[PDB]
Amino acid sequence: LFRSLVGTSRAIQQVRQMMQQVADTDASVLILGESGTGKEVVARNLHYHSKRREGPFVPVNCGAIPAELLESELFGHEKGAFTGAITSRAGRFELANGGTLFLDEIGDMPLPMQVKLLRVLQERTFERVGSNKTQNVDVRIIAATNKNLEKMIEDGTFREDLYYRLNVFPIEMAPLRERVEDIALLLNELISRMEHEKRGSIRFNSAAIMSLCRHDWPGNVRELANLVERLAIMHPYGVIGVGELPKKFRHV
Ligand SMILES: Nc1ncnc2c1ncn2[C@@H]1O[C@H](COP(=O)(O)OP(=O)(O)OP(O)(O)=S)[C@@H](O)[C@H]1O
Ligand SMILES: [Mg+2]
Repeated sequence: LFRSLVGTSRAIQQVRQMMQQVADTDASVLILGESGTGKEVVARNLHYHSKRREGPFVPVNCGAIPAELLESELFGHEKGAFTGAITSRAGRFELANGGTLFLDEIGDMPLPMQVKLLRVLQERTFERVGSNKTQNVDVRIIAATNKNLEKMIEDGTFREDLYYRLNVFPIEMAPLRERVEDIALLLNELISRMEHEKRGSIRFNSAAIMSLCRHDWPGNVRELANLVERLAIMHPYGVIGVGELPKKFRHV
């Protein structure tokens, strides 16, 4: 379903309270933060605590999709619309109807698609590729990004009108290095996940934890999770001390 946002930091306690406020509303939510800072966790929780909780949760990875197939991927197509179209699609939007659409890295959505997304947010309608059957769509938008959208507006790479439409309820995720007090609790959570799934077990002694609390965590919680996995393989059911950490994680 959805996992919980572990932590005792002021910043994370804020996020939970903001989540509870906006969740069972239909406001568009924009979640900002570095890679691996729990942005999808926040999005999934928002959904399953929402009026749409029994509806579908439909991700769109704005980075991945090739722009040639992008409009098609998001809005579907009747067959004939272009080449090779001999089986048809409802787009990610139609698939999300009565549910939540999670736009992962909205900063990577190309300008022409930003315009079409604004239409959905405004007119709540859309066109399948090559069609004129203006179908209506009933989705809640949650978007996430690690980019500086306001700068992109200035650069002309992101639309101001879309921005103000999407950024009704922003939620900022603090990077791990700004919430180091949470690292021990995160470890406990990550190790407990690992045990539940028969994938191993470790624990960290206080020396190791101190050193981890001084790490920069450019990959944030996903990097933290990666280190836990690796240490469980190298030292199964072992205790991790400063010496068992890789050199880049030692800070003494
Ligand atoms: N506060 C948290 N409590 C528990 N698990 C967390 C927390 N923050 C992140 N995680 C976990 O850390 C991993 C990465 O979190 P995600 O939500 O996928 O990150 P993200 O911000 O969406 O980064 P990207 O854009 O997908 S790289 C997942 O396995 C999450 O379950
Ligand atoms: Mg993600």
